[PDB]
Amino acid sequence: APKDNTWYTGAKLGWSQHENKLGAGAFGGYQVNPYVGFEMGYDWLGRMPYAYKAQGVQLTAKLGYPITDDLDIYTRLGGMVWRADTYSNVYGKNHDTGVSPVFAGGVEYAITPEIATRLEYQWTNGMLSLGVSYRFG
Ligand SMILES: CCCCCCCCOCCOCCOCCOCCO
Ligand SMILES: CCCCCCCCOCCOCCOCCOCCO
Ligand SMILES: CCCCCCCCOCCOCCOCCOCCO
Ligand SMILES: CCCCCCCCOCCOCCOCCOCCO
Ligand SMILES: CCCCCCCCOCCOCCOCCOCCO
Ligand SMILES: CCCCCCCCOCCOCCOCCOCCO
Repeated sequence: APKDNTWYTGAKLGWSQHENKLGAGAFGGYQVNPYVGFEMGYDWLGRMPYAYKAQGVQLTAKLGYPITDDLDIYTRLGGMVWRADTYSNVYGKNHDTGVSPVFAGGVEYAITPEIATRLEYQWTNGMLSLGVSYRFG
């Protein structure tokens, strides 16, 4: 994990489920100790051919543990404010907003002290994503 009392920022590519949606996101966080950090994220998803767009902003606690010196397993839990925009040909544009709990599980690999990648599955009550972050130290 990032050094205690330090910040990080990252970006991701995401995918959820015919129907496939792809998009991207950004996140920023503050690490307290090797097991606990907090993060704020923004992600969007768009429907791929053969406007359905969704966006969400979230704030979560991130709890993790080192599987190895370089690999952490982690979970995130918190809330998300979302917006989904639609485009119909009959009814024009539309959108709905909501608030929901949000969860995630993932693995993060510290490539260098400054750079880490992550692989995550996020769900609510899913979206797979790959990302990279920069640790300010
Ligand atoms: C931005 C995409 C990131 C996706 C990479 C995650 C891939 C890593 O492996 C995770 C496990 O593989 C899961 C497979 O996808 C679900 C399969 O079934 C879907 C069709 O019904
Ligand atoms: C939610 C946006 C989608 C995420 C896009 C991925 C972009 C990843 O971040 C790129 C790396 O960060 C930028 C670096 O700072 C230097 C840029 O040049 C300076 C200003 O002109
Ligand atoms: C549900 C998650 C809520 C999000 C948590 C917000 C976390 C709050 O901010 C963390 C960043 O603020 C930094 C702390 O102050 C510095 C502490 O003194 C340093 C040495 O112990
Ligand atoms: C999804 C997996 C992530 C689950 C998060 C784990 C929660 C983090 O805190 C666990 C408690 O921290 C204690 C661990 O360090 C100590 C162990 O014993 C010492 C060496 O043998
Ligand atoms: C507790 C559930 C709510 C989650 C808190 C998130 C609160 C954050 O602010 C939400 C309002 O801000 C609007 C977001 O759109 C802009 C985001 O940043 C742009 C892309 O990088
Ligand atoms: C103590 C280690 C940290 C692990 C705690 C993380 C807690 C994670 O679980 C939260 C509960 O998960 C929510 C699941 O319910 C919704 C599932 O999807 C709807 C059916 O397909």
